Amino acid sequence: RPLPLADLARLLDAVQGRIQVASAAESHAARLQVRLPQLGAVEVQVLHGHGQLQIEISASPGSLALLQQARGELLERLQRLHPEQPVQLTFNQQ
Repeated sequence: RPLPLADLARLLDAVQGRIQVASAAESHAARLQVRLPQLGAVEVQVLHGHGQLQIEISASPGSLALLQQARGELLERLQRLHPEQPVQLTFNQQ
């Protein structure tokens, strides 16, 4: 299972905002809470390290299950979003 498009879309847009904040910031890290239309409130955290860019999504238990079912699609779109380094995608509970 793929995520609902409107959720993928908002998520991708959010992750990319955080990537930009984290580039130009001392902590090399950025985070934001996002409402996904059906998946609810989600936290996006990114950490910009030298051999990799780490992205962690934190969500409710059921939203999580949807993310994990869609982990392959999600990794792959996030990677194409940031071709400069390998992306490492992880999930967390709210």
